[PDB]
Amino acid sequence: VVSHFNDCPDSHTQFCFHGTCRFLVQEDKPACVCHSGYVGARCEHADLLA
Repeated sequence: VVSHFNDCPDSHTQFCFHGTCRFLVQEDKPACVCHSGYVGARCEHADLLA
């Protein structure tokens, strides 16, 4: 934890689109900070009243 979670290389980690992901390597898992005013697991739905 923290160690191998880094800052996602955004080629594949398109698990999120507009999502500044932390690529949890020990889990092989992208998990995302959706950009300011977006929602979604894939951080693609602008949250209208965003």
